[PDB]
Parts: sequence; C-alpha cells; structure tokens
Amino acid sequence: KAWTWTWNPATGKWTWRKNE
Repeated sequence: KAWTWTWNPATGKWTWRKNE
C-alpha cells in the first residue's frame, strides 16, 4: 500500500512506483 503497482520490466518483478 505504498505507491502504484505496475509492471517493472527494469528488473523483471512488479515493483512499486512513486511520482514524488
């Protein structure tokens, strides 16, 4: 419940994303 939850191809594992 930290930030957005989208696909993170950068590493290969769905990682949270923050826009701040």
